[PDB]
Amino acid sequence: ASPAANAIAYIVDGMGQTQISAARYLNAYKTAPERFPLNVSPAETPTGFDAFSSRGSMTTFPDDPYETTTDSAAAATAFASGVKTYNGAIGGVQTSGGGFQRVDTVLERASAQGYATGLITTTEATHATPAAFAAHVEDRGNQTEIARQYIEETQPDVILGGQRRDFEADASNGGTLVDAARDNGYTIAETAAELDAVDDPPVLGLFSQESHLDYYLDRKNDPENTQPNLDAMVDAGVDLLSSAGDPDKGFFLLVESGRVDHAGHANYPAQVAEQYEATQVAGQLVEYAETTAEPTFLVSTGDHECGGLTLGRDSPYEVEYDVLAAQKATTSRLRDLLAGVRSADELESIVAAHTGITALTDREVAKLRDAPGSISTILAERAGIAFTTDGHTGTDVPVFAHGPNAARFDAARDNTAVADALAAALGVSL
Amino acid sequence: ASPAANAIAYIVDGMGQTQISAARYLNAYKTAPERFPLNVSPAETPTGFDAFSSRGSMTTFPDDPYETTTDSAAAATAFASGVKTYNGAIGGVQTSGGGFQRVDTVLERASAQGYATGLITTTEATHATPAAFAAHVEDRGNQTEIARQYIEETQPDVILGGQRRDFEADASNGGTLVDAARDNGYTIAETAAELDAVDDPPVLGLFSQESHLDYYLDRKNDPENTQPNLDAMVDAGVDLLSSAGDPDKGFFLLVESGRVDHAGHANYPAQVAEQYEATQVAGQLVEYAETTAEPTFLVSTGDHECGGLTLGRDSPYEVEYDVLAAQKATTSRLRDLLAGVRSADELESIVAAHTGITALTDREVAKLRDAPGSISTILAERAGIAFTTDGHTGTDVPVFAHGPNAARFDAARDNTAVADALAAALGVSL
Ligand SMILES: [Cl-]
Ligand SMILES: [Cl-]
Ligand SMILES: [Cl-]
Ligand SMILES: [Cl-]
Ligand SMILES: [Cl-]
Ligand SMILES: [Cl-]
Ligand SMILES: [Cl-]
Ligand SMILES: [Cl-]
Ligand SMILES: [Cl-]
Ligand SMILES: [Cl-]
Ligand SMILES: [Cl-]
Ligand SMILES: [Cl-]
Ligand SMILES: [Mg+2]
Ligand SMILES: [Mg+2]
Ligand SMILES: [Mg+2]
Ligand SMILES: [Mg+2]
Ligand SMILES: [Mg+2]
Ligand SMILES: [Mg+2]
Ligand SMILES: [Mg+2]
Ligand SMILES: [Mg+2]
Ligand SMILES: [Mg+2]
Ligand SMILES: [Mg+2]
Ligand code: NA
Ligand SMILES: [Zn+2]
Ligand SMILES: [Zn+2]
Ligand SMILES: [Zn+2]
Ligand SMILES: [Zn+2]
Repeated sequence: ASPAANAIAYIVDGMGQTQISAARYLNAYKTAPERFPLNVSPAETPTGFDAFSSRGSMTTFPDDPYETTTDSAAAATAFASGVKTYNGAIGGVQTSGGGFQRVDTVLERASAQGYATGLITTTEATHATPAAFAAHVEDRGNQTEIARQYIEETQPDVILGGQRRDFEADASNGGTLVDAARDNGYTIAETAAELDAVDDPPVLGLFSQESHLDYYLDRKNDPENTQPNLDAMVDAGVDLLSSAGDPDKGFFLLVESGRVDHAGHANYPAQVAEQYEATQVAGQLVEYAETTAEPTFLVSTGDHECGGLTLGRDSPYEVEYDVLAAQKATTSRLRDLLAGVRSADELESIVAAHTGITALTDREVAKLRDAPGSISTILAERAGIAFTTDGHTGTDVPVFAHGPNAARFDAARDNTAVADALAAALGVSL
Repeated sequence: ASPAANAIAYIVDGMGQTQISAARYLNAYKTAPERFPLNVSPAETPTGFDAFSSRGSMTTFPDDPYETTTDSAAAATAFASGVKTYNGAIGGVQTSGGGFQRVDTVLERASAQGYATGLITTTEATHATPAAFAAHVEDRGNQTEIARQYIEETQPDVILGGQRRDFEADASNGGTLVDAARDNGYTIAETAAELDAVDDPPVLGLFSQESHLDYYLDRKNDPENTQPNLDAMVDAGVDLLSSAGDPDKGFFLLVESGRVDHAGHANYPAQVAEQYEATQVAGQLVEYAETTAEPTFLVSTGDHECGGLTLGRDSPYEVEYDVLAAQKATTSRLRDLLAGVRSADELESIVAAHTGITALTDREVAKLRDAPGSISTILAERAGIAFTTDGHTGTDVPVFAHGPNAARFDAARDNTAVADALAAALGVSL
């Protein structure tokens, strides 16, 4: 038998060491503000990543003609297939002899051996990260072809994410890809309630009509939101992927917290809270790995850092974590809440209902009256954090591993190492 | 006997994971520009830090009444004594019962056991990092009292750094502290040549009259510079600290690359080249550790990150490493070279002689004519890197360990862990 019965790749898209540290601090502040920051010590307050037995660093560059910093598509193809590729490539490489060539993925190989397989993400289900594990396209933007390959070709047992619109494209016969999915035995789930109601795999969960699931703060705090949180999707997914039989053939699972990246591109201070949810899910995964009858291998990393986040802004040696701890709505939701409001008292009331701000300045009122999306800069300034870019940055990022052969990650590794480790754990070739 | 005969703490002041990554990339570009960035993989081009058998992450916060981000003094007191303290404290803590109280350091304890001891840095010899290992003061700015304690109290066998001015202060009797040092058997070395000429310890090397040693690019490229590089100071220091006798009692050594921090405060792109020298020295130290008759324990980390460096600026997924590779002089030296030059051709000539820039724009000419120190921003823009702050940032930083019990650092640790590890390695209490 192979070293592990189950293998899980957990990608936090956009996570570098600064996002992780920001969330470590936030966690400590929320736990015991009086003790803070003395309780930030990992000896005092273990976080979800600290539960991983090994950690190292990982280089993230692509094999691109122009860009030195990777996109998600290139990085995920490395995680899934163990090869470097160009930015925007999904599940293949550009060859000098023969144009685009598909490469196999660890998911496909695990499926061929009898492992159950899943993809779970907070982004559109067909976005680049999960797509590289279960589809092959020259351009990551071809999301209806990615959906067609999920349903007609690869057929993962669990697919959980956003954007039902992709699956409303035409199937190769009959109706839409939702129809094709039901033909193959899939239950379709569109809300958290419907997911909990699922009684048997396979499952196609599509929790938004278009675009990504809401950001973590908005899922948690918006009473109208019907989407599951990442912890609930993982819990549902692992139960559906795990069945008596095996015992050497469990499952391969991709889990992605995908919107840390989105918050970075937007320069939204809620990137920290998104990372907080992501780190909690890392802890959940270690807890699961320790409970299993047969061994479980876990590997977790960021695809690249996004936003150039720094824990400090301009000059002072202080960050105001209370601003981030008290924030109950992201800038995306606050833009909607503040739209068309002109009165200072009403602007102040809305801000106060969803953040720790109790008094706005006349200037902050003018900014929000003009453009509610300026609340992101108001909050970043009040927190004392900064972003340098609306793009990705080229830093090496942390990698974490747990389970058999996890100590091979107590090293600097390349991102292609993820695919090699997963393949070794499941005992497959490529 | 204890686990190790020799222990070395190597602090890179201001180093976070982004500085390390920037230098990894720079190294790969200098090695094989045609292959770049594919040769950045740690499987293709090992760097000095990759040679360390274990790595983890380290929290850096102080126990300060106001600041959440550490200064060097607080972090070094943690590294040396295993306790958290306030920003600016050297070798002591503020107690609620009795004001400032000294705490013992690993250096003092190792000395009491018979280990030879040294301090080697590119900063002023009495700057906060080395001071915390060999002095005790309520305020890091009291550099003449730190010098007095080095010479009259702690007496490390090797002291190498900058700023002879501190040692020209009055001794408790007789002349100056240089006189006191010679009274105790020290040879004084003031240039690289004089250091090489030293035949027996103890040695007090002071390579600048005032302030720090020059930045690495300027030491390397300025024909008038008479200062030793860090590799040469370490080589000299290790030979002087190591003698037949023991074999269980070798030496404890603090080594600091201290000016990565300075470049961060200045937002100088030469922070990357300074880090490149620092990573090379990390490799040198591992090479040494592997050669020793008896075991050698090494631990290396940053005290905190400085500057909010990001590998990307504004938007693009590209950094231009050739700009950093071709830079032969820091902004500090270029300010002197360009001072009072008005002619466009002459400005362009000077810039071209010391960088990879071959053509300036009319605008860049205007900036340099106005204020030569603007070359730092010209270079950061041409490289595509960015800084967010002229201060420290609060991110966790990498830690590296090698030798006996190095795998205890394959974990998230607090900065106080450094002192505990060093004490365990040398077999001392506190
Ligand atoms: Cl098996
Ligand atoms: Cl196909
Ligand atoms: Cl259904
Ligand atoms: Cl936000
Ligand atoms: Cl506030
Ligand atoms: Cl590797
Ligand atoms: Cl001993
Ligand atoms: Cl004293
Ligand atoms: Cl002398
Ligand atoms: Cl510079
Ligand atoms: Cl250039
Ligand atoms: Cl610890
Ligand atoms: Mg197996
Ligand atoms: Mg993604
Ligand atoms: Mg089950
Ligand atoms: Mg300042
Ligand atoms: Mg404050
Ligand atoms: Mg010993
Ligand atoms: Mg220092
Ligand atoms: Mg010797
Ligand atoms: Mg952009
Ligand atoms: Mg370029
Ligand atoms: Na490690
Ligand atoms: Zn990404
Ligand atoms: Zn992105
Ligand atoms: Zn420092
Ligand atoms: Zn500093």
